[PDB]
Amino acid sequence: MTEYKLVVVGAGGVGKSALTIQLIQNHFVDEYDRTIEDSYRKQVVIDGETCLLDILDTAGRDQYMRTGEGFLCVFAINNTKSFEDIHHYREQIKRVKDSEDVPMVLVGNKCDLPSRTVDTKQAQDLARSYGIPFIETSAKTRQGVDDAFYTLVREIRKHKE
Ligand SMILES: Nc1nc2c(ncn2[C@@H]2O[C@H](COP(=O)(O)OP(=O)(O)NP(=O)(O)O)[C@@H](O)[C@H]2O)c(=O)[nH]1
Ligand SMILES: [Mg+2]
Repeated sequence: MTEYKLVVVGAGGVGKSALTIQLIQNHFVDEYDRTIEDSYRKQVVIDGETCLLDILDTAGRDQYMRTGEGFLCVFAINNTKSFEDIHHYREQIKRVKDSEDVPMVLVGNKCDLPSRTVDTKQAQDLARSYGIPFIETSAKTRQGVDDAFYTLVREIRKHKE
């Protein structure tokens, strides 16, 4: 069996824990519990490949940062600053990995909310510059939660080629 080490990064409160908890335990946590360094493991079938997902839910670990094979760079569509911080998280990932091509996926969370300040056009333009997919998600309605994590694994498969 193949293991995939995934790291979820992003500014505080964008929904990193809610996205991971939806993927692992299939429910939406409505309360805001401040995360330190939560880890998770889960057996799933992705495109027919049985694989283990080792997921670190970082706070807004250098071990997971060095061992991480793919990175979910998450922002909230109602949080302009979190979208701006994406550049800083990507630079740190490229720094600790010393690679200009690191498997990443850009996630715009909280797309169920009507208080948007980051347009879909902005995020797709940013993702186009990075050469990474962009997924709109809602941990509340579970929209795009599977697609976000599964697309990251496909990006890892493409990188391992
Ligand atoms: N409406 C809505 N609320 C969401 C969504 N995702 C998370 N939230 C809410 O936003 C708050 C923060 O979510 P959380 O998962 O804790 O964010 P975080 O990125 O893990 N925070 P931290 O970096 O401090 O650990 C919670 O109240 C949660 O219910 C979403 O898709 N839609
Ligand atoms: Mg958290």
